[PDB]
Amino acid sequence: EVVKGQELAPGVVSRLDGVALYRFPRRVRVEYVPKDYRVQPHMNVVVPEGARVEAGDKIVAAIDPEEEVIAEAEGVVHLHEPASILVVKARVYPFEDDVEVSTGDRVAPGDVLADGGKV
Repeated sequence: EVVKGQELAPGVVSRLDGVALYRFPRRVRVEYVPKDYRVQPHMNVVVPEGARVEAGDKIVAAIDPEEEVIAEAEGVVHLHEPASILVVKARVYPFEDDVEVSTGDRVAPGDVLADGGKV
């Protein structure tokens, strides 16, 4: 949750409020009861932000089935070097169930987005 005029980084500052999603991860740190990987232009993550990993769970995939970020001993997502961060006056609705709404439809306050009738 980024605030208006906040320092997204020591180089640029936001103009509006709302959520500011990040673009590309150049580096991703992990935490074990902690190493760190390095993503490349052709590689991309498949796991959300700040999520715990299992013993063997695919983290950051790529075009090469070899040399990939594989799971380990209880990790945690901690992105570090984003490519860009565009902000949007949108609201965050965390869902853990099923998604009913289609990506490309206008909704109004009240209408159920997902999770049966929670979110």
